[PDB]
Amino acid sequence: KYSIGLAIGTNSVGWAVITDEYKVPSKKFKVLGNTDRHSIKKNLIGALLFDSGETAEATRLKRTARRRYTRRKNRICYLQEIFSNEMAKVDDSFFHRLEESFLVEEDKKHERHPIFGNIVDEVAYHEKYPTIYHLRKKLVDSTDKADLRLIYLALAHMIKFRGHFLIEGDLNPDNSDVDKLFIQLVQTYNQLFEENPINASGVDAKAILSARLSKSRRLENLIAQLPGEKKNGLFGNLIALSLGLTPNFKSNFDLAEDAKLQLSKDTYDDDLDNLLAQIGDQYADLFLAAKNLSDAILLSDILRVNTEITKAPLSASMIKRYDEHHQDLTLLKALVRQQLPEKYKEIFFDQSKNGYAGYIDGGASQEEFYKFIKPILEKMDGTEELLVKLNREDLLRKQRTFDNGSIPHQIHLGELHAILRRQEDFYPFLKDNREKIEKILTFRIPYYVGPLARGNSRFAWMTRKSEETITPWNFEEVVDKGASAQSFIERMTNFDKNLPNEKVLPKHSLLYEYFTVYNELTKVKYVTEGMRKPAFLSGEQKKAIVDLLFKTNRKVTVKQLKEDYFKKIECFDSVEISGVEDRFNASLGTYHDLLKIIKDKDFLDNEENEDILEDIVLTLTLFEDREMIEERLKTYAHLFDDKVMKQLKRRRYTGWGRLSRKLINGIRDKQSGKTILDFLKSDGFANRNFMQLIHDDSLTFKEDIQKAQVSGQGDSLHEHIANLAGSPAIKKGILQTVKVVDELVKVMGRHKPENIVIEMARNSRERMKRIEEGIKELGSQILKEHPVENTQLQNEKLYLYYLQNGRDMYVDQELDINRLSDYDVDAIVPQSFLKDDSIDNKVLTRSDKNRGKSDNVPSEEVVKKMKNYWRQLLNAKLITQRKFDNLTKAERGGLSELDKAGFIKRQLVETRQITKHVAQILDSRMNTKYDENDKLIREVKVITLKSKLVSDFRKDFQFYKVREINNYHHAHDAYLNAVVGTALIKKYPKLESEFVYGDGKATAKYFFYSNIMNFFKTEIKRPLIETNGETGEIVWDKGRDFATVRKVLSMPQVNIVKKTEVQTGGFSKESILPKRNSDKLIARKKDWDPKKYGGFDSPTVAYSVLVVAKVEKGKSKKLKSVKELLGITIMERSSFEKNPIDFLEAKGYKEVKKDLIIKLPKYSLFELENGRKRMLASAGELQKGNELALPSKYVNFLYLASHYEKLKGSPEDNEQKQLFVEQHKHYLDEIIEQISEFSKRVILADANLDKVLSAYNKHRDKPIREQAENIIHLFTLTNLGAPAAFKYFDTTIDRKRYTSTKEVLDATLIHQSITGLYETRIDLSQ
RNA sequence: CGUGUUCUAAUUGAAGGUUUUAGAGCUAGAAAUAGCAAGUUAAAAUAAGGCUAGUCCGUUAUCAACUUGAAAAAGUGGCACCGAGUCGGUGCUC
DNA sequence: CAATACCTCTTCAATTAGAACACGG
DNA sequence: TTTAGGTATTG
Repeated sequence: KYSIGLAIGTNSVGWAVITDEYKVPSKKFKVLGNTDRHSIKKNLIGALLFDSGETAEATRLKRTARRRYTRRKNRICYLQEIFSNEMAKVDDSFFHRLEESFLVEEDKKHERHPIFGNIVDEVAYHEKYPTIYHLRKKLVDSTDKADLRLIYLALAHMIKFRGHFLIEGDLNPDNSDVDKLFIQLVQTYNQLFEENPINASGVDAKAILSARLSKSRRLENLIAQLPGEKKNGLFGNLIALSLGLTPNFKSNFDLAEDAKLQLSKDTYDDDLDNLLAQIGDQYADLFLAAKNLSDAILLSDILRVNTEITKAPLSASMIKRYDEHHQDLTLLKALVRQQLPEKYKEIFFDQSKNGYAGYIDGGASQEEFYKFIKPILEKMDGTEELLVKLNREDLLRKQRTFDNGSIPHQIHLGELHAILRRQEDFYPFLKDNREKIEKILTFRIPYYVGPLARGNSRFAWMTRKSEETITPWNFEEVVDKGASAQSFIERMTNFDKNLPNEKVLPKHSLLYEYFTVYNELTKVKYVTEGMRKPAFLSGEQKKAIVDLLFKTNRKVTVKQLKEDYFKKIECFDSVEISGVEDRFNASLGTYHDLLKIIKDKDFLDNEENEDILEDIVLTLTLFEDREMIEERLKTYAHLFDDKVMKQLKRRRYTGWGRLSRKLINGIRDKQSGKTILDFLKSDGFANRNFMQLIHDDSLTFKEDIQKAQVSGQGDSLHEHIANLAGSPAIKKGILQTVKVVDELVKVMGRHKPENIVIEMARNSRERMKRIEEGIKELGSQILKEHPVENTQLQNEKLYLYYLQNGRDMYVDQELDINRLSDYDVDAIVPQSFLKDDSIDNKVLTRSDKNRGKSDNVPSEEVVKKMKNYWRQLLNAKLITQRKFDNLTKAERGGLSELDKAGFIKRQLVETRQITKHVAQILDSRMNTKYDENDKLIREVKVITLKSKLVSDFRKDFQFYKVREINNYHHAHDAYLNAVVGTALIKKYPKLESEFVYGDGKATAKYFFYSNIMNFFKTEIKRPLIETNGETGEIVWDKGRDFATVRKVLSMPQVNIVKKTEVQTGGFSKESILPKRNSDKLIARKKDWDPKKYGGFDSPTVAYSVLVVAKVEKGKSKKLKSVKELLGITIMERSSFEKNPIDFLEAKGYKEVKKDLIIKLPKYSLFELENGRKRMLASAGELQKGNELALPSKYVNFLYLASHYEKLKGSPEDNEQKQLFVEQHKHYLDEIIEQISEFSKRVILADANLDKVLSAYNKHRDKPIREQAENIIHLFTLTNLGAPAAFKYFDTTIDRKRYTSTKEVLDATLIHQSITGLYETRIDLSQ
């Protein structure tokens, strides 16, 4: 006789229970435990809060990291295992010192000095070769045998930090001189293209190409010197290509299909080559000439140093950085001595202040130290060039800085190679292992290979040819690499909804194509002059149509049918076709795709070869990497010409279908012995449809399927709640709410509800890049003209201006950067139709009156001027298809009366699909009973509501919701949603299809919805009491019921249950604190004394436990008795459970009482004394446990007082509210007294409270809007949970935390329900 | 069907940061002190660590209590009424 | 004791897959 | 992107 309404949010879940007259019931419960009480009475409405659920994204980037960090450790491992024999010969302990290089001299086992043991020599190496990049030049240059331990020393370093694989190819650093290389291209292109010459013109190609200027520009700067060549003309692309780019010369050679080329991209050498043959072999020389330049320029940025001396340029730049520090370090210090020597300690000796002494020795970034000395360099004189260097960002470079990592790995490998080549003569073992050693630097598992697991990884999927250990060297052979690649993908791709078991067919499969075609053809009707009835296409006719027309054309069209087949074959001079649009919707595209590739039409037609064409496409869809693609294209390799095969690889396919293969031809109807495809070709008689067939009872197809949906019988609840497409947090809630219902029903005597009413409610650097790119494609200097910062664009009217590129969207005029305030944000589509605050639906222009009518999308006039302008933006990606299409809409007829009706509806019916399964799951769990007909006995209605019913209802009925005041409102919001949705479908059963779960003309529809919520009101002239005119049933009573709502709303006691959740996650703050004399510090590794070595700190605690036990005090070690809290940290927790006592004793608690220990999750609740209540938060601290049941009038009063966004109300009413603000303006004192009395009673943090009071007291003069909003601020001290910062108008009130758990220890412990209804109460004295 | 954004799940890379150690500091001066020279680099751990010993796994999800289960998860607590500062009383069942 | 006041690893690359959602045709 | 438990500091 009751109904349950619930609110499901990210962090909260609101529930309620309602009588037959919208009252809320009031039951007396039991209370297990030792306390005197044996029952308590509580209301039937409330909310269960919790911590927001957390996504796996951080955890995965950890998952990734750990797999990542160790592999790098492994590379440093293979060098040693290569080296071990020859290193012991040379040195016994070199490797041992390195492993133990970290340990303290006292704990050091071998000689402290890693490289040579001796103190004297190590000093020597460090001063001939002071930075490891001074050593890296030597052994790529020197032709004199060198100490092996220096050689390994070089090698690991490159391997440990190796360079990025963004670019894959081979680099011959014979490319140092760009000018020479470029000029050589001018030559070979002239020879190729005698007719139109190029003249070199003495461009500082090295100078032009070399420069930092943006990549697109340089090719422009180069073509600005040429005498009159087009940018995109053949030369231009080539030039553009060497510089990293993906130009296109398809337009100069008019290839039918676009021919795009990246040197960097893996698919280049063939790609040009696959292309190159197609333009003649002659050019091929031209591109290589281009690559050779690319190599010389490509590396240009790492070193501008003359190539000619050095075969190891990259390392050389670092030596250069070192020198350019030194003299600028002498000259700075020297200059400071020359001027302002007095302030010289701060700059160098003192770490704290960002001084150079800070820079080397303190936590001072390169950007933190450059902006410290900025005044000083400027203040100083004789420093002028120095200034220039810094502005360049070159002032005092360090060898490791954030940027490196635009160093490709192929010079780090360029330099590994030089060393081996250099010294393999001295040492035979290198030539034996040069390949291995290079392979260590070279080798990266691909993504599709996955973790090299052996059956123990939830994550990994690879499969093994040989079970021997995998080493970079043996890799291809051990891993079933291709097969593994098909495994990568076949776990993230779909299964048929109809058939769970069969994995979905790829999109470009011929069979889907013979299915789509034969299906769209099944319902073609045709008529001619002679016939009585227009009739279906016959089986003979369809096959004839598919074979002739479709197999001959990509697209088959209506008059292709009329004249090509009927006239040619059936000779109907003229015909009428009912079935189709201008052309058939499907096409036999894949059939056509192939015909071009292999040119054997009968082959495609032949049935026997048909499983090849699906295992061609399943392999062509399935794979990304062209080398990978080849492997399974060998299996069918024998038949085709070699020339085709090369062609075959290129046309890769994408996307996947929804239909399987046993469907389309998989299953056979028993009586008719035909599969759907069979059915589709030749069904009739009548030509049945896929949909039809799947519901033809006469047919077995529905029946057979029936088993398929059933198999596995669904899955248990979280197994299902964790597969719904949505927020991780939202799913957590979805679960929690059902755990509420099964109680609320359990509570209501296991009596199922009449109605269950559900609601759900609804970047800093992202803005920077999108603009960054957009201007670049646009090429405007507007970004240059005015620059801005990454922290600035959370303000739209600023941010919008940039996407619009400083021009009026509706006006074609430039914009005032400074006075954005005068201008107006305009939402393209009016808010009344839809509520959109997105960058997608907003625009900024001076006046929002130039778009057009208030009541429509931007006017035809607006589109005409700037439709074109809107294209530059879309291409720039400065706007979007959603943003664009609406903007251009008006020429689409804009918003029809049909459109408007649609928006007004969607405000009220929830179409959000995440809120659907949730609705569905309730119905399924709730209604299990089955009637004699297959039909379902729906005994609980489910209802989904949009927020706007309830949110508006408070606005129009004096039920205002103030979020800040109490955590209660989340619970009122079920109640309202309960009675709203119950009373709705008691007046309009017709809407039950829309509002409840289970199976032009618009203008009126607009009316039907807009006024739907009228009936509650007395005047809009409505009768007080509502009814169903059909059933003669009462639904509403304006007088009695409204009063009831107020009675429910202001109820003093609501159930508010912070979920007790055990803490999880990282053990402690990731930061590694320096060695300290503290027992707080945690030893980073099991041997490493943090007093000695440093450690972590700040461990989080998965749950605390009360030990009532004894410890010894004093020399006597007398055993006293304690009862304290011991938090068990998350490192510790695993250890605890194996045995607590042994673990507990270890801490030193003695004669621990085994039975007494009680696990306490974070957020546990104790009520001590006055009814002041507290939630555990950490072992040492507790949280505000109390809620404020503010009498409503104060709740109502404030909402108006804050006066949010001024007033949105209808004008006459606004007068009505205001007097009451100041009739009851004295209420403000009432509120403070309410906080003031309560704060004294429960919050119990007086030291602050006087402080708070005073702020209000001296601000009595200030207006209510000011004072009024702020009192709302002041609620923050009050609120359930943990202290945070807050202020009155300018006065900031710091928090007061609760610093020990002692006061809990002889107090009541409350273990409540998932609802707060059932409790068990524990008086802690013992 | 086409397209596009957004968000989620997985995999495989790069660059910094941090932490002890190694880069013979000197000149005075009994000393705290005070004069100047030096600084740019490397090694190593990078969740403690687990057994299934992999170039594997190690921060998501799920969690009142009590009886019971390995775990999953099943089982446990009268009703009415009048009233309201976090549930208080009444009558009834019991 | 419990009042104040500081601290909290970061920023980039590449590849697949699928909902969900909103424009067009 | 800011909270809200851990840390040692000062009165």
